[PDB]
Amino acid sequence: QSPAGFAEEYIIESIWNNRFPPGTILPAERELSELIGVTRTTLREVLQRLARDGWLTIQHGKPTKVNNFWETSGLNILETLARLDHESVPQLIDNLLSVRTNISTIFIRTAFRQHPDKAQEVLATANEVADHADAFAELDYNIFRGLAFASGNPIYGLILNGMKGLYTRIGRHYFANPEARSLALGFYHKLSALCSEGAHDQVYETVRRYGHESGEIWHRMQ
Amino acid sequence: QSPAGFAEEYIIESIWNNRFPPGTILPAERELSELIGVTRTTLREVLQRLARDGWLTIQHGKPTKVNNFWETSGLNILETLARLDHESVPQLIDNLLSVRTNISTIFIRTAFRQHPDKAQEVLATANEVADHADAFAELDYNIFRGLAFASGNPIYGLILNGMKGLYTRIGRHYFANPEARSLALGFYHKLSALCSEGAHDQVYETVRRYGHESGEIWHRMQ
Repeated sequence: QSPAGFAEEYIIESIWNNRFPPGTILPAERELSELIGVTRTTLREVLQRLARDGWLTIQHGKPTKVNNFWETSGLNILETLARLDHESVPQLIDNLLSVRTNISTIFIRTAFRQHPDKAQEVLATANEVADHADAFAELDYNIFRGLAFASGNPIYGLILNGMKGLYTRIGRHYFANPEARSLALGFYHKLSALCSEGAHDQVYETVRRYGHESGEIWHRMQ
Repeated sequence: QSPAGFAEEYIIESIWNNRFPPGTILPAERELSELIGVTRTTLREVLQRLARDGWLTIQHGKPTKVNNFWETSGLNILETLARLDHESVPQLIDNLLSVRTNISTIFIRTAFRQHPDKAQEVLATANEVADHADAFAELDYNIFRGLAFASGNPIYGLILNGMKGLYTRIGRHYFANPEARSLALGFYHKLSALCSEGAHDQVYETVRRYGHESGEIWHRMQ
């Protein structure tokens, strides 16, 4: 664990446990570097990283503000969030999968209507996949992301990019179960057929059923 | 424009114009600081910021990689994206509003079912609003974000947080039109009535119609 890593983790934990409460000004840099035990330049790089992720707000000639991350942070904090509240992780994971399922009903339908060639290309990558957890987790994430971009609206893609960290961490655990891998292959294959048939109005129900059934398998593993 | 601001903007522009192509290694720090004209510590803080936003990948003892931001960046780059490709902005804006509309059909319905008290509280803030662009832009963003969190699934909220920058910039221009302000007040009021009535299945069509009609007003302003 680098001096920077140690400092970033210390400050985030200190915000979470209210040593540095959201809504207040962060202690002076000299005070902080002395408390954490890192150089002022290490601290500055760390504060820059945290600011960019939303934990803090830095202003040219004003004190640094500790933010409530729920107002200023994006999908980027998801893994950190999982790590800080180990007890709420199950809920957080259910929320993420629910977002994946519901927002995908939108972009998968749009991709089938706007760029079916691209959607087919993305879905066809399922034919190669190695039969194991890490390979499926990658595959699954790439298909949802690939379909998001295939909608022709890249903003859905930026959303999947932010979900990646926690999403693939769930996948690596989820796809250790053989049934999870099988239900997913069945899903990608059915998606391709719906795309081929132009069965746009059937995408919603097919994706919702996959969300629910893969959700049942996961809840049982949790 | 600070030395750091200048450097960050230079590197991002250089990636966009392929002086530093995505998929390649970034020039050595001494070389970069000399070219840009900033100190090594300014450069390091800047590289840390860019890495956190996805433009680059930094590894303890390996060269820095220039990323294709479409794979590694999140909703955070939206404004930067608008600034880099002035010609595609119209499309980008249409895509963002479309995402707002379609994903909100999901979280607004969920908020009305799970936390109608909170949804009502959020919607009631429309009663105070000052009759002008900046106030409505803020209001409108706060209502969509407020409803996203009111769904009980905070991940929808993190998504709105990432949309904020570009979303409110569009709003500040959009709500300069009196009709835009009026159609929105009508929308918040109708949303409250649907919430009150438990008319969950009517949320989809009401939000889609608002998306389309506010979209028509905007396209006409563009």
